[PDB]
Amino acid sequence: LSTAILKQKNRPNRLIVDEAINEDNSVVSLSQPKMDELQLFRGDTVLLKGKKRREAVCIVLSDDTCSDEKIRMNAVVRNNLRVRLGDVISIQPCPDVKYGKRIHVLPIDDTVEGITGNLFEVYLKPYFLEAYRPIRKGDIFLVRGGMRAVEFKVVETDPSPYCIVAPDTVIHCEGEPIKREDEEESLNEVGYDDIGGCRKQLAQIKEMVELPLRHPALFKAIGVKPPRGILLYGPPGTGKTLIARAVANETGAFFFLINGPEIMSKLAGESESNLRKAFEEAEKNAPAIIFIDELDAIAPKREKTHGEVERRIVSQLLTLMDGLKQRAHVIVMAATNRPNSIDPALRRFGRFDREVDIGIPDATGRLEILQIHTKNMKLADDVDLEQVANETHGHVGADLAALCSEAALQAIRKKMDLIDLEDETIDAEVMNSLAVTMDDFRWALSQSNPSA
Amino acid sequence: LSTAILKQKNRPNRLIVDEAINEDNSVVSLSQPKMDELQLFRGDTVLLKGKKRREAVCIVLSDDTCSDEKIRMNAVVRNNLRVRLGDVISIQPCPDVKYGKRIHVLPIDDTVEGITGNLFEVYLKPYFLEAYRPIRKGDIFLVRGGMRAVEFKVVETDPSPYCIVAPDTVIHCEGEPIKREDEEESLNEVGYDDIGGCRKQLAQIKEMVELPLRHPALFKAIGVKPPRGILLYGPPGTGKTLIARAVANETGAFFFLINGPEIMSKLAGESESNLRKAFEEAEKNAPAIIFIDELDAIAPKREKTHGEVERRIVSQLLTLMDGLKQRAHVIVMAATNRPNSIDPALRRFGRFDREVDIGIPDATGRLEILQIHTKNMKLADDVDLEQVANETHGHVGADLAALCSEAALQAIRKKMDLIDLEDETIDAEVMNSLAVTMDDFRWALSQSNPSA
Ligand SMILES: Nc1ncnc2c1ncn2[C@@H]1O[C@H](COP(=O)(O)OP(=O)(O)OP(O)(O)=S)[C@@H](O)[C@H]1O
Ligand SMILES: Nc1ncnc2c1ncn2[C@@H]1O[C@H](COP(=O)(O)OP(=O)(O)OP(O)(O)=S)[C@@H](O)[C@H]1O
Ligand SMILES: [Mg+2]
Ligand SMILES: [Mg+2]
Repeated sequence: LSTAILKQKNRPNRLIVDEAINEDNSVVSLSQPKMDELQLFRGDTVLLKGKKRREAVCIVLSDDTCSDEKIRMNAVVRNNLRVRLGDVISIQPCPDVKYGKRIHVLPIDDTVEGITGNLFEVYLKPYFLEAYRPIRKGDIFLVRGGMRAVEFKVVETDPSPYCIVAPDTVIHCEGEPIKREDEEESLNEVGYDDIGGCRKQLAQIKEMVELPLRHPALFKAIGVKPPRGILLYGPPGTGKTLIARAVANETGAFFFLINGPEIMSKLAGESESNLRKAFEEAEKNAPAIIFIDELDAIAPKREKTHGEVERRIVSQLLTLMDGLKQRAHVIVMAATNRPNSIDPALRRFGRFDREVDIGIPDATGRLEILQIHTKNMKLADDVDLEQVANETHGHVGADLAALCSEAALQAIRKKMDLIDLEDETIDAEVMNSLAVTMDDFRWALSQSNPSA
Repeated sequence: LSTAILKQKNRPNRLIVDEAINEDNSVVSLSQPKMDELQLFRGDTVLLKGKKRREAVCIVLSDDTCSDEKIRMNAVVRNNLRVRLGDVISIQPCPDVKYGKRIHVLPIDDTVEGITGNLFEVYLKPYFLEAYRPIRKGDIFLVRGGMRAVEFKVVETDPSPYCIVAPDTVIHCEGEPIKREDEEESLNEVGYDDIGGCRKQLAQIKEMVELPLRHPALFKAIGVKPPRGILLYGPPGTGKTLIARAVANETGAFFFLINGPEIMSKLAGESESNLRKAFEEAEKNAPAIIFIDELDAIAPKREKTHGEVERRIVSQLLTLMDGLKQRAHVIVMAATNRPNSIDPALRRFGRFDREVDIGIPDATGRLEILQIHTKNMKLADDVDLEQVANETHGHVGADLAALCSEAALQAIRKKMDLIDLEDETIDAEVMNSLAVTMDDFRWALSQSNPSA
């Protein structure tokens, strides 16, 4: 009804991700009656749009065993699009792909220990030879070579984000092996799926921020000026910074983060200048989001603030808020856990004149949050998260994250007999049997707290 | 149950330290059925792991009079491993010891007064000649030469921390005699055994700090993010700083101390820069512990703080806390006796989101504390510490330390007839008879105080 901005919306090209029968990294499969509909011939380079900004460029081929409303893609493409099997993706015609002449690829450290020989010769040359492969910047692809398979990241391309790897292309692979930990931080960058119990608030954010930015026509046509300052407020640990991360990763807009304490940490004037820089940067990068996390740090009530520099910074901000003309296409978001400690002038019409209440999650909220927190956890057959959701009345998402963390530590405490701190590494078998039982959660629950 | 992380755990190589029959510094003895089990042949150079980070390298030989679950080692090796007889040690196969070509050894000043002659010629050369001795950097070893025995410290070695002293090795011994007081300060560096009444809290510290740092595989495998800010709190003199010292000396992690007043003593900006430096240093030295002692000095409630520089520092800290990415492998520890006077933003999720309560000790705690405080004290036959533990309900560790100090001063007061302040030194006999009686404790007890 109001949640309408979030509805899936059936389209010709919106397709469910199915497992590939064509196991090659550069290839996606569609049914023959689906290829006809989208006017995609055999062998055409296509653009795929996954979750959290992520894209892949692939060749499209027909498949009989594939369904009409499905798309067949292997683990590697699915990984690049940040999608599990049975997620919706956009398939888009992509005939504008120039042949690249310089690509920079790097291996991943843990997939490359022992005998270098020559990485390009053993792995990359047979992977690209006459293949005319489409690849995007930031693609992590796997290659097999005798003994084992090595993962590579596309660090740099010749045309801007994507190119066809012709026999012309110089494939540079000199450099530092990409640390596995970097790409784990990248896979586990926060998106809208990582934020739970905030469905109606997320709808609000897309309405107030995403919609006026990526569709300013609506507002101009309907004769209405889009709101330009959105303040997220709520109790400690409710998801504001998480939403800030999710928005940063999921928007079409250029995004600029300002941390409250980050600003206040810097020298007198050198902080006013960083604020100035942020607003000018956002203005410069046409459609933009400025997120001021912990706004209360930078904009407290000009009465209850003793320092002149501090009083000056509130004035510096207000000026910038009012400084953005209509045709700037910059929405400013901010987050606080003490909204009533922000100078009221900032909360007036034209400034942060819209509020999103990221409040305490209900029983259904808590369930969502526990499901998001355990998606990477090994859980036992007997673990009932609905039971946990129900036993946690006072809990915000931060409390639940901590709750899941403690139940896991308890599962570790149970496995302390076969583990010792003095050992160099932990026994192989011991690591696999690690499952967080319901009994672990009941311990975590017994120890649990609200921020009371 | 929860104390599980601390449990000794029986292992093939975990062995009880027994007095040596082979009196040589380079040699440890095991029983024949123990040598078979660990696949250690006669003469093999081994790696021994004691308490408080300490190691020793020795040659292993069979012994008949030695038990299976016991290891025979002399006073010197026991000293180097910082163990008294009947402590558990790790013995490790060590076939990777290259012959050293330069060692720097220095004598200890109090074992070297009068006639130098030549230290290398009289002591070192007969000690190492054709002996193929394993030695570690920091080893304090004793050598006998005619008139008396001299103590030597291994200051520097040729391969990194340990080498075999072949006839190739240049034995440098030029330089300042090592001060005895330095090596007393090193022997009496604080460890986990020096902290009593904190068993469950010590378990917590190893869980939250040692375990994630020296075994981050578990947390990744279980799909759980390790906590990254641990705050120890409790009343004045409970043993927070002591724990900080113990952790500093006992961890495998790099350890950076920050004292609160230390920081706030330094010029405006020059303190922000010192905080900066501490975090960059920890980040640089891969797996690290930052200890912020007396946090309340640097992070008070941004409201109840008048100084702009002081307000700026809290902001500088928060920034750094949030600034460490997941792949940093840096846990920040902090201590305070006023946890409620710290800015709550610091005590939020992701910051100091974990609390260790170093509280008042129970009866059994006080007994532990008194046993630690009197381990170097001359006590009378009639001194019953269980009696002292029970008479001290209000007392924390600092109170008990002072109680032991006052009991000792009372023993000195009883000996005031044969002592005079005007004398150049105290009579020899008078010094030896100095024993602290139970009557001394009852005087100390009578005068005693909590911090009420
Ligand atoms: N609604 C939620 N859904 C999923 N995870 C959540 C939610 N709320 C909190 N979490 C988890 O708790 C952590 C902390 O939440 P944050 O977004 O940092 O808190 P916050 O709302 O910014 O609170 P303040 O005001 O900074 S204390 C996140 O990293 C998530 O892992
Ligand atoms: N739990 C303990 N076990 C053994 N000795 C202790 C213990 N607590 C205190 N002590 C002794 O008392 C002295 C003072 O303790 P500290 O660790 O400095 O106190 P603290 O807990 O840091 O208190 P604050 O907050 O600085 S007043 C130490 O040097 C120890 O000798
Ligand atoms: Mg936040
Ligand atoms: Mg202290």
